[PDB]
Order: sequence, then structure tokens, then C-alpha cells
Amino acid sequence: SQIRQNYSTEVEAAVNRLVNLYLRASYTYLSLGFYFDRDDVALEGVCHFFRELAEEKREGAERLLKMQNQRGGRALFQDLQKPSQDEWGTTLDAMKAAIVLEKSLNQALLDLHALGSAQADPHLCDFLESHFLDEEVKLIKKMGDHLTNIQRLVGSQAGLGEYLFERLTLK
Amino acid sequence: SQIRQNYSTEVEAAVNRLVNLYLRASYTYLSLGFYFDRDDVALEGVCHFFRELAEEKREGAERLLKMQNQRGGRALFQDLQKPSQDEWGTTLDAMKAAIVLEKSLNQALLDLHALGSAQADPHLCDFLESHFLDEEVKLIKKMGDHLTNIQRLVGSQAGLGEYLFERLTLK
Amino acid sequence: SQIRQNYSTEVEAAVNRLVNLYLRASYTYLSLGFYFDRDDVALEGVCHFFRELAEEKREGAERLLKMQNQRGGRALFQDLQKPSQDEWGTTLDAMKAAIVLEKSLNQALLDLHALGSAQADPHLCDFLESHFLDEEVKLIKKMGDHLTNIQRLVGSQAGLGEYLFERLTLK
Amino acid sequence: SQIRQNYSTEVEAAVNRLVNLYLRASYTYLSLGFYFDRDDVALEGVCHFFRELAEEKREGAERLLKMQNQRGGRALFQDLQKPSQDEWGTTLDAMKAAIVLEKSLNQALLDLHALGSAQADPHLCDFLESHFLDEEVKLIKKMGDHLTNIQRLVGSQAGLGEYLFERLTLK
Ligand SMILES: [O-][O-]
Ligand SMILES: [O-][O-]
Ligand SMILES: [O-][O-]
Ligand SMILES: [O-][O-]
Ligand SMILES: [O-][O-]
Ligand SMILES: [O-][O-]
Ligand SMILES: [O-][O-]
Ligand SMILES: [O-][O-]
Ligand SMILES: [Cl-]
Ligand SMILES: [Cl-]
Ligand SMILES: [Cl-]
Ligand SMILES: [Cl-]
Ligand SMILES: [Fe+3]
Ligand SMILES: [Fe+3]
Ligand SMILES: [Fe+3]
Ligand SMILES: [Fe+3]
Ligand SMILES: [Fe+3]
Ligand SMILES: [Fe+3]
Ligand SMILES: [Fe+3]
Ligand SMILES: [Fe+3]
Ligand SMILES: [Fe+3]
Ligand SMILES: [Fe+3]
Ligand SMILES: [Fe+3]
Ligand SMILES: [Fe+3]
Ligand SMILES: [Fe+3]
Ligand SMILES: [Fe+3]
Ligand SMILES: [Fe+3]
Ligand SMILES: [Fe+3]
Repeated sequence: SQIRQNYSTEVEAAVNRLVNLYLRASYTYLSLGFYFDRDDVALEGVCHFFRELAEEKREGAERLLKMQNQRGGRALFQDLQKPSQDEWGTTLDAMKAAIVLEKSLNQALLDLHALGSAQADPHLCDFLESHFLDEEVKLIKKMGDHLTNIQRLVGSQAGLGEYLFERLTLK
Repeated sequence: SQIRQNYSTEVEAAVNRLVNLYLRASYTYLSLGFYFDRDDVALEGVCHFFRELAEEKREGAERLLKMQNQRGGRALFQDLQKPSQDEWGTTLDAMKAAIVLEKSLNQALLDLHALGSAQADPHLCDFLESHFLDEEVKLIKKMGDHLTNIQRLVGSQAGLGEYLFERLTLK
Repeated sequence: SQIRQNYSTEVEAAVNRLVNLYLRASYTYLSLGFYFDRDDVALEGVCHFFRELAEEKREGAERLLKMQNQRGGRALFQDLQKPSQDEWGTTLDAMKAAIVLEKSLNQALLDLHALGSAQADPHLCDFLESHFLDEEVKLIKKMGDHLTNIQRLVGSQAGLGEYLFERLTLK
Repeated sequence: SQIRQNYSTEVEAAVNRLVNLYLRASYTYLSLGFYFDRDDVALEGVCHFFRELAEEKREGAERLLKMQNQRGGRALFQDLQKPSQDEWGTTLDAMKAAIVLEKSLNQALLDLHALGSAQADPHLCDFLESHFLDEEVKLIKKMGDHLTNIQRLVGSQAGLGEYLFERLTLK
């Protein structure tokens, strides 16, 4: 590549893996969204929340792919593994699973920053810092908040709690 | 002081103490606010309510400091003692503590008015009347109202009550 | 904490100390501001300059407290030590003291970045970089500029120099 | 008087004396204003400052006269004694004399409040508090500030200091 400069094959490879993680997160959230749109679940605000996350994660992957090209790396695509579940249980189950997922994405971002740092690739480190690390931290805080409110509510009368959360907190 | 007129050293000293009480109230409310912003508490409307009070109390102190200068007194600052608690429990615990705090501020205002009256300092008395006494009374009424509503709600299912209060009453 | 990830107890503790430094800086600037508002000092542009800094430092502390919560740390508040002086002398004395203060805040920021770097906490490093390091550098440059102009002016006729600076440079 | 209620002849009499003090202050300020408008003094910003005060004091007297009528007292007018000087010296001399004058007006207001208090006349006390006491305190603070700045400036080169004050502080 005529443009490639200070961009290691290790970072290129990790970037392609991170794109796959993001597309997979996006796929997971798509399945979460349409689960809550079922007539027997019917929590529209939960559906909108996860469908918005499907979009965000897809955008994350595209920004990674745009960056890969800017550096002269080569995008390599792999199979996208289907989500870990077909049914997601209650809002509480679903938000717990979403937090697990975001934490693993965040861990992958931190591992990539550490690689970039080891490879002395400051553009990589800045790119993650600017576009991904802060947004992951903000998102995980939001989910933890949600989880605290769902839990507070589904003490007595789980059904009432679940309806109230979706109506009064979710968009 | 070329400007000082009818302004006793007793009133000057009490004014400096009242500034310290207000800054301390402000500090207490800052700690209340960020406690309710924790991911394991997550009552954003309670956080906004106390963060607004932190600001109000800070402004109260500045108005007192501006007045002290207008009269030719000398501002003297002391250590600000940290809030009485690190964790504030439920919304109910927190609102009870806030009411205790406001009542003690109000008592300090009343003691200063009584001093001003004893010293025949009408400008002091009017300044407190105009800017502090009415606002304290209105605020304490608001808190008592809140406390009544929290209590009414946290009879059965304390968690549901706490969520509903924060969603339907707080901003 | 359900959300805490890659956030060491060392960084949490240093963050709480930095909040205390900022609140203390804010307190110092409040005292600087009202000193220059005295009828026997009466340099309104110097008062506005330090009162603006009191506000900025308070905001710095709140951003740190918001961040602490975003990461799952626990805010811990301590006593705020009163400012180092009760009277601040001339504009020159005061600006020198302000520069000392800002330099020590900047040093605390640099020590926290070095800790974050040692702990491999990129979100911390980026957060300081983005919101604090640049603003401290810009502010310290501004103060040094001011100090040079005050000094140039208070060569002959210190009183005239001090009035002219406040009228023609300060807002 | 069909309307007179709780309005003692002592307060009525003191009110008429206070009107005379205000009209006399107004007259003093008129003479201060036109002195600084002389071609051999020529400090237009000082002239505007005192001419504005002549107007304020005249308004103070009219508010007192309107109040006297509202209570069923009878306005009684006396001779207005000419100002204490024909020439007012420097800006510094003039501002010192203005501060003396305002302090004596303020003292007369405080004596009238004390009378009103002794006579249990709350409407009188409130009327002074609302319209006169605060404005006197604010004005005296402003004058003291001015005096500090004039003094700071007329250390070396009294003429330069006097010109700069009038240009950069006065309207
Ligand atoms: O669209 O971000
Ligand atoms: O929505 O970004
Ligand atoms: O702002 O009151
Ligand atoms: O808000 O005052
Ligand atoms: O407000 O920064
Ligand atoms: O002002 O930031
Ligand atoms: O016109 O006051
Ligand atoms: O001008 O009142
Ligand atoms: Cl290379
Ligand atoms: Cl006195
Ligand atoms: Cl971890
Ligand atoms: Cl009667
Ligand atoms: Fe969308
Ligand atoms: Fe979006
Ligand atoms: Fe987006
Ligand atoms: Fe979008
Ligand atoms: Fe606000
Ligand atoms: Fe406010
Ligand atoms: Fe306010
Ligand atoms: Fe405000
Ligand atoms: Fe401001
Ligand atoms: Fe600001
Ligand atoms: Fe700001
Ligand atoms: Fe601001
Ligand atoms: Fe006018
Ligand atoms: Fe006017
Ligand atoms: Fe007026
Ligand atoms: Fe007018």
C-alpha cells in the first residue's frame, strides 16, 4: 500500500476482529428489538431502545471500516455468528445481557488500545479515544442505571414494574 | 472603613458565619446530588433536585458576601466541613436530611435578624427579609410536601414508590 | 459495581483528591474575587476575573464527579481547607498566587494522567486530555500574559498601573 | 384627616425634615455638577455623575412627599439652605464631600426608622426599607469605590489621574 505508514499487521487484524464484534453486537440488538415487538411481549419502548443500539453498533463497524481503509489496511469479513439466544425473557434479563455484551465490546476496545500503545500507533489510540471509549463508558453507565431502576421496580409485581419502566423511562 | 455606618462587629461576624453555613449547605447538596447519580441509585430527578439546591445555596452565600462588602464588613473565610454522610440512603432519608439542613439555615437567619433588630440595623433586617426568609419558608414547605408524598408512596413496595415519585413529581 | 471496568482503586482515590483540589481552587478564587470588591480595593475587573475562575473550577470538580460516577467509582468528599490568605495585596500579588495555584492543579492533573497511563486506563487519559490539560495550559498562558502586563505597568506609579490594567485589559 | 391612621405627629414632622434634607442634597449636587462643567474644571463625566445625583435626591423628596400625603400628614416646606461651598476643588475633594453628604442622609433615614419603630409604625419602616435604605447603602459603596480609585490615581501626577478617572470610569 502506497499510503500505509506505522500500521502493523497485528493492529490491522485486530481491527477486522473488532468490526466482526460490532456487527455481531448489532445483530444481537436487532434480535433483542424484534423480540420485544412480539405480540406476546409488546414493550415498544424496549424494542425502540434496542433497535437504536443495533444502529449505533452498525455505525461503529462502518467507522472502523472507514478507518481501516484510511490507514491502508484491508477489510476482511467473517461469518456473523447468530445471537446467543432466540428469546430474551424479561426486560431485566435483556438489559443484563446487553450490559454483558457492551462490557465485552469495551474490553475488546481496551485490548486494541493496549496493542496500539505497544505498537506505538498514536493515530489508532486517538481514534479509539475520540470515537468509541467515551461512548462505551456513557452507554454502560446508562444501562447500569436502567438495570437499577428495573430491579427497584420488579421487587413486588414484576408485570406492573416492567410496564411502568417502559412507559416512564423508555422513549 | 470610609463607608461603614451602623454595622456592628457582632453582625459582621454573624454574617461571616452565615456564609460558611450556606457554603456548607451547598456542599452537602452537591454530595446528595452525585449520590443519586450513582449507577446503583440512579434517580436522576432526585439528582437534579439536589444539584439545583447546591447552586441556590452557593448564590445565597455570594449575596451575603456582596452585602458584607456593601456595608464595609470584611469577608472572613473558614474551612468547609465535609457533609455529615457519605451515603444518603433512600429518597426519603435524603429529603428528611435536607429538611433538617434547611431548618437549621432558617434558624441561623432568624438568629441574625434578631441580632440585627437588637443592634437597630434596619438595612440588615430588610436584606434578610427581602432575599432569604421568604425563600427559606417557600423551600421548606416544598420539602415537607415532597416528604408527605414520598411517605404516602413508600408504604407498600418502597421501590415502586421511589421510582414513581422521581418520574412524576421531580423535573 | 455492575458497571466498573478497568478502573483502579488508585485512580478512584486520586480522582476524589483532584475533586477536593478543584473545590479548594474554586474557594480560593471566591475569596480573591470578593477581596477586590472591597470598597478599599475596588478593582471590579479583577473581581469579575476571579469570580469567573471560581465558577470554572467548580465546573471542573463537577465534571470529575460526573466521570467518577460514569466509571463506577464512589465520590468521597473531604473538608475544604480555607484559602491560604485572608487579604490578597495588589493585583500583582493576587495574579502571582493564582498562577501558583493553577500550576499546582496542572501538576495534579499530570500526576493523574501518569497514574492512568501506569494503570493502562485510556479512558481516564483521554478524559483529562480532552477536558482539563488544554484548558489549564491556555489559562496559565493567559495569567502569565497578565502578570507580564501588570509588571510592565507597575514600574513607576504602581497605583496608576493597577487602575489602567483593570480598565483596559480586564472585562 | 379622614384617612390618618397610626401616623404620629413626630413621624410627620421628621418626614418634613427629611424632605428638606433631600432637596438640600439635590441642591448641593446641582452646584457640584455645574462646578465640574466650568471651562476651567471641565470634567464632563464628573458633571454628569453629580447631575444624575441631583435628580435622584429630588425624586427621593417627591416619594417622601407622596408618602406624607398617603398617610394624611401635611407637607410643610422650609427655606433651602445653599450648598456649603461655592467651589468644590478636585474630583477627590468633591467625592469626599458627596460621601459625607450621603452618610448624613443615611443617618437621618436610620433615625426616622428608629422613630417609626418606637412609634410602632410598620408602614413607615417598610417604606424606608423598600425605597431608601438599600439605595443609600448601594450608593455609598459606589462612592467609596470611586474614592479608592481617585486616591489610587492621584498619587503621582494628580492631573493625569483625574483625567483618566473621568474618562475610564465615569459615563
Ligand atoms: O449518526 O451518529
Ligand atoms: O445517535 O448517535
Ligand atoms: O439566579 O437566581
Ligand atoms: O432559580 O432561582
Ligand atoms: O460552561 O462551560
Ligand atoms: O466559560 O467556559
Ligand atoms: O426614575 O427612578
Ligand atoms: O435612575 O434611577
Ligand atoms: Cl512504516
Ligand atoms: Cl456609625
Ligand atoms: Cl476489570
Ligand atoms: Cl389611630
Ligand atoms: Fe434511529
Ligand atoms: Fe443513532
Ligand atoms: Fe450514532
Ligand atoms: Fe445515526
Ligand atoms: Fe440550574
Ligand atoms: Fe437556580
Ligand atoms: Fe437563584
Ligand atoms: Fe441561578
Ligand atoms: Fe459567569
Ligand atoms: Fe464560565
Ligand atoms: Fe466553563
Ligand atoms: Fe459556565
Ligand atoms: Fe437622568
Ligand atoms: Fe435617575
Ligand atoms: Fe431614580
Ligand atoms: Fe429618573
